[PDB]
Amino acid sequence: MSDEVVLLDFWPSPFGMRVRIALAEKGIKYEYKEEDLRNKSPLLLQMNPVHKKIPVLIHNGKPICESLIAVQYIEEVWNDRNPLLPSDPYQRAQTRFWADYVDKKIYDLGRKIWTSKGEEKEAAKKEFIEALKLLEEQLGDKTYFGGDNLGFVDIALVPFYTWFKAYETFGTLNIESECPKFIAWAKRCLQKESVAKSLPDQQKVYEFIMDLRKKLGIE
Amino acid sequence: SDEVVLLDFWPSPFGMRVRIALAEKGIKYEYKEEDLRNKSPLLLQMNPVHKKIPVLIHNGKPICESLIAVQYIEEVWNDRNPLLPSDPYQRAQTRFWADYVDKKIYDLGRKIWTSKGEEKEAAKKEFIEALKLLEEQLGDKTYFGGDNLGFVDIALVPFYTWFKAYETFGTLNIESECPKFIAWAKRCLQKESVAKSLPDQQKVYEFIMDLRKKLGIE
Ligand SMILES: N[C@@H](CCC(=O)N[C@@H](CS)C(=O)NCC(=O)O)C(=O)O
Ligand SMILES: N[C@@H](CCC(=O)N[C@@H](CS)C(=O)NCC(=O)O)C(=O)O
Repeated sequence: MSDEVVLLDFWPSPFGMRVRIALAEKGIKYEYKEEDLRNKSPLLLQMNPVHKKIPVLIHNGKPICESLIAVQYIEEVWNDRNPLLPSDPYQRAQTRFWADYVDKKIYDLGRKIWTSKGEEKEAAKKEFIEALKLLEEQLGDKTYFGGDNLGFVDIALVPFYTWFKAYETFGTLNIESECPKFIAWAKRCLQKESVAKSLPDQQKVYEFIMDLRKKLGIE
Repeated sequence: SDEVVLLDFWPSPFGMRVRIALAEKGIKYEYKEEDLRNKSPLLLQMNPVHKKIPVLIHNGKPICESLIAVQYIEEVWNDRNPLLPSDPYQRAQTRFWADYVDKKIYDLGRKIWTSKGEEKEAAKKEFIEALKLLEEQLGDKTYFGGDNLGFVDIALVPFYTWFKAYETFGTLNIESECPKFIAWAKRCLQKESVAKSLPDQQKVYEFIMDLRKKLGIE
């Protein structure tokens, strides 16, 4: 346990939650540090000069930025137990692909859903559900995306669950009707301690988004 | 006796990445040109979710997204010519800067030759900032990879072939702002793996000019 591990994060961030899940799942004890992104710390600005974003994993004093890159780092350094990625190069390529798909789609469509109006919002909604269906489809059978254990794609994707209430309310939308197997999988993930301890409740996230929409618009 | 096929489109920076990576590893492969305005049935089957090139098809199985396909190449032909560092922290950083390229270069690039106002002026600003950031992250080591071509060189140098177009349409001069950058690009172009893979800037400019007019852009 001699290693020093610090996580710069902000509690409702799905990207931060990824790293939270990955550390828990590996059994890595760490110091969590909360950032106020409207007043970023000098430490965060020094550790992430390029993007000035969280999460930032700091390991023995050295920063690793971009959540999924941090998750692969965690995987490659603490690789003695609990593989979060397949060892077959082709299967690994594919879990990289779907994790990447999550990065491309979910947060951005998501943000469009709760910020935009009219057809822009209407289009964001359709794409959002297609994206989830594709993911749902790739899950198919399997307990988790990673097969029998939590994997890279579960880690990448399940934090967004905590944002679903906000999507649904501001989006005028219902994911469980459209993608029942999806919501089932999320719920299975929430039974794993590494996930439950890492994710905030949808309600707290909703309120966060609500305070954030008012500080912007439309309502 | 591996079968290797590359679905690609000649002026694609993303395709060039895979082109360079295969050359570096000495992998013999079949190149296959796609008309992105009439995508083949094969491409639609191999890349159903994004419907884009490049697609690396290895023993019949597809790998989509260029830098993912480069890591695949690296991990499978791991026998020699390492394209990524072996150290986890260094590999993380290499991944970070390749990601940085993916985030910035192509998109600012497109804004530069499509957008109009001080949107264009903004794009031009960010574009040069990005090149600067990459520049100072470059040594001088000979390459981003150190003494050899690495992941970030592969990720980045294809966009060189787009520089003439960026400059002529952006009203811009990269070698002014970033001479160390342009010098590196030129060192890269001396590697034969880079040279076979990249078309000429003129060829690309002409592509973008015909593409630019067949868009509504004046
Ligand atoms: N690509 C990044 C995205 C991280 C991100 O967007 N973090 C947000 C919080 S949800 C942030 O730090 N925004 C900071 C600022 O631009 O306000 C991840 O995978 O690490
Ligand atoms: N993220 C992708 C982007 C690839 C991409 O954008 N390829 C282009 C050519 S420049 C394409 O296929 N565009 C297809 C479109 O016309 O639908 C890469 O790393 O593989």
